[PDB]
Amino acid sequence: PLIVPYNLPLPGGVVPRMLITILGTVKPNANRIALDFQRGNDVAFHFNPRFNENNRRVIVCNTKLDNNWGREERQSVFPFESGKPFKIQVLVEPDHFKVAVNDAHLLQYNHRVKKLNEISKLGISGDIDLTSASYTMI
Ligand SMILES: O=S(=O)(c1ccccc1)c1cn([C@H]2[C@@H](O)[C@@H](CO)O[C@@H](S[C@@H]3O[C@H](CO)[C@@H](O)[C@H](O)[C@H]3O)[C@@H]2O)nn1
Ligand SMILES: [Mg+2]
Repeated sequence: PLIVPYNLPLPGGVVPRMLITILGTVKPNANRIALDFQRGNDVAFHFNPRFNENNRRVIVCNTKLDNNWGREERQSVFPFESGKPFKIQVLVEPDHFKVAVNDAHLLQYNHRVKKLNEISKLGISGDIDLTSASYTMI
């Protein structure tokens, strides 16, 4: 078990066919989780499950450039549950990130930040017990 917030180095950034796996358990009374694929201070891909935005559960995705959030993309399919173990897999493809949770496709996020080999850190934060974070080439 790792302490959050956690930084996973991504030296050489990301590349198509790279699969990033995040394993953890949602805390009781969770409010939010965040994955931040970073290029320096910019956030190429922010993946933000919100457990209680107006008594609604929603996943918010966005990009932060020069400290300004862009236009959100939202997903109401919500596979995470307080108290339960999860696996997030982020598959890098040429035109988008493809996200699966617990082996089920969840969403895609088109690349806004185009320099993938400079997205050199993944930050993992929020209301989880983080077991592990790693990647491979499939
Ligand atoms: O790491 S965190 O989870 C996090 C860290 C510490 C405590 C809690 C969470 C975390 C989330 N955030 C951001 C990020 O999620 C961003 C994505 O678009 O959304 C904004 S809220 C956004 O505000 C708009 C007005 O400007 C409003 O128009 C819009 O409707 C509404 O969605 C978030 O504040 N930064 N850090
Ligand atoms: Mg497409």
